[PDB]
Amino acid sequence: IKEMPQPKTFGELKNLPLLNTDKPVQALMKIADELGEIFKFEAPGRVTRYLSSQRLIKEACDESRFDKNLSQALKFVRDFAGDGLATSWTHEKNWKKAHNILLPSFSQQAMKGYHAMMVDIAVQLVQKWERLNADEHIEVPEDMTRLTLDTIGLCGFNYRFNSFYRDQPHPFITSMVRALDEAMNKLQRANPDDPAYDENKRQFQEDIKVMNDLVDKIIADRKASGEQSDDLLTHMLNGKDPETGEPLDDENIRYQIITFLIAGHETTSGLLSFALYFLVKNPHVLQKAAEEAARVLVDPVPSYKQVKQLKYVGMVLNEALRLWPTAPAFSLYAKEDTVLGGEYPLEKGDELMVLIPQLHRDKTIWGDDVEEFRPERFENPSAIPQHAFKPFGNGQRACIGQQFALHEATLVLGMMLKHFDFEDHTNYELDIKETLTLKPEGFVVKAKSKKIPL
Ligand code: HEM
Ligand SMILES: CCCCCCCN1CCC[C@H]1C(=O)N[C@@H](Cc1ccccc1)C(=O)O
Ligand SMILES: C=Cc1ccccc1
Ligand SMILES: [Cl-]
Repeated sequence: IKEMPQPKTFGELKNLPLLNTDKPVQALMKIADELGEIFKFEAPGRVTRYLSSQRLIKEACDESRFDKNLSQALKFVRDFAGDGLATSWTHEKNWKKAHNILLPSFSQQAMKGYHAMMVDIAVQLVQKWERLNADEHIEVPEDMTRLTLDTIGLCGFNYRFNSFYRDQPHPFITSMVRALDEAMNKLQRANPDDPAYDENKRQFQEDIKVMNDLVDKIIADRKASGEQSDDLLTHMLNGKDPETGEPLDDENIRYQIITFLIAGHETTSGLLSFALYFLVKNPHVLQKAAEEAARVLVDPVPSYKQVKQLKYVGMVLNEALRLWPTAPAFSLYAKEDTVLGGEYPLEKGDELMVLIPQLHRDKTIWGDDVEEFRPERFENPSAIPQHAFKPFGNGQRACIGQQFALHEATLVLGMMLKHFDFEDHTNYELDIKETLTLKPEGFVVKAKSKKIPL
């Protein structure tokens, strides 16, 4: 039995002030570099343990011993995502019911049905960049967020946010972004009942109303028309859980759409932004990926089967997820008393945080070149030990969107590499903004068209 390390304390505030920063996940990564594979973190009225090693995370991923916990972050998001899949407890009826109904709509086979709608938004991105004037630049995370939000809107509930027609986002997106900001800001808000925050609370309730009104109206419109589309909303309206025999109620369908819209906006855009960042910083890797894109994408419009053929592009995306997993942590609780790693006794209910960027820097797994961007380290994935690579979470509570995110990102990155050469014209210094997720901030490039028609 070992006593685990703990970072510096602030008297009665314990460790809490360490997270009073715009970059708290990056702060925790530096603490993990100093303290190692596990450290205790205390705040008034709570304790958790941050895990960074594959040795310990492999055990945390044992669903017989640990289940998904709602982090305080997810509990605050639950005020607008409700009992949607990501903010529900495993033991809530609506978790397994929505899981059973939606799993077949998110399978690799299901991606064939979304492919045409994904191509529609991907072509809008390519056309935007084709239409820039000489020496104009691209705002990378901005355009990747326009694309990923519009893709899940069109695939989620056949709704066009038309983000490529705008400087200022659709009002729904303004409200969702401000609600996500309020949720994450509340993690570091001392005295949340101070009248100073009456405006924040009023604004939060207004933003919840904007999101619910749009989504509830589209659900009501669809039910009335009886229209059948190639979309998640159609699948959720037609679906019955084989176990309970029940469909989802309209309120839960709304929470699933809001959940999907948060994911589209926050996750996939970050992955594409980090992937392009790593490609422009590693020109030999960019060349190899561009050669594959040219070899495989032989038609004006990529096909579903061509996207599956972009093997090296898939490896580039996995290597971007390794270094900067855009959903950077998940939380677990001990189902029963148990000993972690032969060393750390835990009581039933004790919480763990998995610090995914640190797991992905475990030199015992990846070797001494762990900070290098080397997609080829994914060439022989059977050689990777269990639970070493966790950008999509764990077990039955893993990302339902994984096939959707990777299909969209592979299609889009493949088209970007087919159609343009890229220049890091500012020699951009990586600056990672933290919202629900991690994204480059201020990342800009210049594209030079290869003048290949669509
Ligand atoms: C349109 C894209 C996406 C959608 C619709 C989506 C949707 C979801 C949903 C519904 C869940 C909850 C699953 C459940 O517990 O039953 C989830 C979990 C998760 N997703 Fe995704 N996701 C997407 C993209 C991504 C991407 C690109 C990443 C990472 C780069 C990501 C990382 C995760 C992680 C880490 C979890 C587990 C969270 C936890 O354990 O607390 N997601 N996603
Ligand atoms: C998709 C990613 C969602 C979760 C990412 C977590 C993102 N947090 C943002 C701050 C650090 C990180 C985290 O470790 N927070 C924990 C612990 C915690 C609870 C209360 C206040 C501060 C921290 C939590 O939210 O419970
Ligand atoms: C709605 C919140 C959420 C959280 C983690 C992954 C995907 C969605
Ligand atoms: Cl102290």
